Amino acid sequence: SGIFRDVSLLHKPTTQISDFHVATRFNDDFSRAVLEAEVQMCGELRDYLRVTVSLWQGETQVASGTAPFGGEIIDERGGYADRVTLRLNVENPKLWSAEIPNLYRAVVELHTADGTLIEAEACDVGFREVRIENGLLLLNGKPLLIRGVNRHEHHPLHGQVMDEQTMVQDILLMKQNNFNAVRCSHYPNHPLWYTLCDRYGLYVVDEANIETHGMVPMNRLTDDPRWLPAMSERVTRMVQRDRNHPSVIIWSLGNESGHGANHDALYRWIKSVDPSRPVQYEGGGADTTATDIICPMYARVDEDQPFPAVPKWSIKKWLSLPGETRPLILCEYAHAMGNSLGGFAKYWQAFRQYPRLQGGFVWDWVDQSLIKYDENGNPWSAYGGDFGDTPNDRQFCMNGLVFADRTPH
Amino acid sequence: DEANIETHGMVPMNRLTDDPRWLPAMSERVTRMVQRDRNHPSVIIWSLGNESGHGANHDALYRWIKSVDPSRPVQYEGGGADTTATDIICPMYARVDEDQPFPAVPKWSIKKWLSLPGETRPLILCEYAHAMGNSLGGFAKYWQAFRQYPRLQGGFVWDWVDQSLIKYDENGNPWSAYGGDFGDTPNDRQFCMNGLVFADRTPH
Ligand SMILES: [K+]
Ligand SMILES: [K+]
Ligand SMILES: [K+]
Ligand SMILES: [K+]
Ligand SMILES: [Mg+2]
Repeated sequence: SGIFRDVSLLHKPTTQISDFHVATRFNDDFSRAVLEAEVQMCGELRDYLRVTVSLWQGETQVASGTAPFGGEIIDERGGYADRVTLRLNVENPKLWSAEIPNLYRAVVELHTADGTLIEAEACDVGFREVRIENGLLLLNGKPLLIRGVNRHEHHPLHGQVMDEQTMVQDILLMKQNNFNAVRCSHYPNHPLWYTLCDRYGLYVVDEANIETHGMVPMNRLTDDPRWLPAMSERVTRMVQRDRNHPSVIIWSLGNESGHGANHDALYRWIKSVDPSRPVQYEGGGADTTATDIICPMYARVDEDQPFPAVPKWSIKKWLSLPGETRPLILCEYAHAMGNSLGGFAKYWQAFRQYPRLQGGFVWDWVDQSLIKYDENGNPWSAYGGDFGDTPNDRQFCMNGLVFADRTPH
Repeated sequence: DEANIETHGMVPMNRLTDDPRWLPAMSERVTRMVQRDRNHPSVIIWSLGNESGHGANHDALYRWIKSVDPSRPVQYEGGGADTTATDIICPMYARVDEDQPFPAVPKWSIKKWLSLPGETRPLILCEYAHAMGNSLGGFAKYWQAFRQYPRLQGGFVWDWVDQSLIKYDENGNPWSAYGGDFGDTPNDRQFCMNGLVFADRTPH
């Protein structure tokens, strides 16, 4: 517990940019794009106000649009007088992927018609399209093969406080070890993580901070409408924060919370507000109406595990169940606890052979061991129970491909 | 029940079945079969013939049967076993786990085939487990797959009975003969014997 991420003060004008959303849509061969930026303000509207959105490729301005406030009519009462949407044509855009993380810079200026800046906000923009078509997850029209890992935010001295050096260490080691993707198990991460993933190139599953695993049954809260409001803010406030990062390619509704009607409501809410990214969620059997991707945890390659209600089929068999058409990407597989990863090659051979097996996220990146000191002041790696915590789950906190200090297993 | 249409030795295999010249002759092979046999409850599927590539004549006759008799699926394996002229993915000699990625007409692993992007049909092999001589090695691998995968709905072994013929030696004693034993040439020798049973119905 505690105040474990940054604290800041931000001084904005009273007439201010209060939100902006950046979308990029493409023609059939990605030779042309439109960047559409919706910009919202708070404060006092004045007829001399304007917004300009400009797009930069390094030091060169490649596109720009300027308009006064006042959006299109949307219903019988008019439109948003406090919004405007800029549309920028971009010819032959450099496309973003984990392979080549090409980025542009978008600068959003709130200014006056005669040239005075009120304030500016900005983001890195990666031109890429994510869509599911004919059962395949496509990035810029090509089917992804996710070499993923789940990564919790953990440091053996600082607990759950993340810092730039440790983030960078982790991304370098991930890419050096042929990972291209990370799942934010199981919550939104420190804001710097997405900047780093945008710039170094990793595909990100951004996951709402909702896990109710110890309820019986697992969906007791997520099926209860009285919990829809609290759940809703965990999803909606994540999308409002992170929706402009190109590295985020998939939203997840949380983890191990069964499947309840609140899931279906929030699945639909994201699909409404952001059609640019698939939504996944594994709870309730991994192939429910709240997920665009079959996303099981620890389904095996050839062996079925036919549990009541929530079976984990062989991933090869799952793809072809009667009526099923979705891609399958394991949200967790290959549990790397202690001396493990036996069988890892069997997954990769299947992922290469079956178009719709589009990979998975290993569980997990780093052991959650914590440093304690003995009588002599010498450090040692501690696990569950070592702090007098009880009940505890002992060494199950260490499931990493690397030790807590980032040494490889 | 399968129409008497096979043009395997054409090059390419569909040279006649894509030729509207040959649409009349093929049409009567299909239509006169359905007119004869459509009251039999044992017929559950119609087939448009065998090893004749995939031609437009197949698509015309597929839809003729779908129109006249909605009570039975139509299948046909030619042209890669999963064309627009078949309601059932019906490959011949597709293997259980191993792909054979032939150009144009690949034989995928049957487990892979079911889940190719956009595919939803059942798969029943029109021919599998070629029982020539000392064979049926790997038979159990098919059955384990058929039982594990709902949409792998089985197959037809190739085939029931050896096509050996009886000849008589200089003493009048009978012996089983195969391709070329009648002075027939060119011939394909013992390939005519692929059965689970010998020609006299003794089991292999
Ligand atoms: K694949
Ligand atoms: K664990
Ligand atoms: K079956
Ligand atoms: K033969
Ligand atoms: Mg300017």
